[PDB]
Amino acid sequence: GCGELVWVGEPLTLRTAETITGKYGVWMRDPKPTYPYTQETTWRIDTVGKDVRQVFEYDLISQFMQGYPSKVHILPRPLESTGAVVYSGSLYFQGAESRTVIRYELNTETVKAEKEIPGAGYHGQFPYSWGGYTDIDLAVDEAGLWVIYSTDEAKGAIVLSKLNPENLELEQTWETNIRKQSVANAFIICGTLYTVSSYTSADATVNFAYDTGTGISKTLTIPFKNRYKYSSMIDYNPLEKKLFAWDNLNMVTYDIKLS
Ligand SMILES: [Ca+2]
Ligand code: NA
Repeated sequence: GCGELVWVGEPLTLRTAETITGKYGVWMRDPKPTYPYTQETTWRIDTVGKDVRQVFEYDLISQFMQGYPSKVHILPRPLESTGAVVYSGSLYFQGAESRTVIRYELNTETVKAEKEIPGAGYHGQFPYSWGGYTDIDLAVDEAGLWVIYSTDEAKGAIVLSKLNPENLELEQTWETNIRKQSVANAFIICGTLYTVSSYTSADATVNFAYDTGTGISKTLTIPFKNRYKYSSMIDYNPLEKKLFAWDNLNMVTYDIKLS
């Protein structure tokens, strides 16, 4: 069932990167797995550097946690930052030094669609507060695929658009009043965008909400712990109903509760 976020659990570390290449990154599972993948399949991208192309794929959670990848994909174009997601068999990622979102079908290693996010800032215009070229952040929730960004028209306030997952068309767009550069990251649960106050503090909070169904913005004070003091990626997985994050080399997951 769906509801408002009311609680976040303690971060649990599932894997720790062993080199500086993985100081920041993105790891994820597919909330709508398709053959040959399952809900155990995990993908990991270590995103430090300027030619990020390697995507580590693990058939089993045990392999993700303790072993080597079962497959490495080499993306056909370098990827930007930590905002990518996997949805219904495709990796959705942002091309380096662009506002282009790319749909890369994992089982065939084929680019199926590319879309400029209209008006979106990129490459350090509207990052989250830590920087990292985090201008464009994809998200999956119970209703499918979204993108979080900003524009000059929005004066840097978070904008979110629902995306067609097949062709990347924008279906609907909402504008919040939350300065994107003022929050550490964001994610969407049940159609509500939530933000995190700090990427360094052990005593951060989920501090704002914007409900796309009602247009209402709220403040919140839900505790959120950055166990390792540098969270570069915070996303929601609607199948597991958990937050997935990357915090200073560590791939972590948080339980949640909804009303
Ligand atoms: Ca996010
Ligand atoms: Na994302």
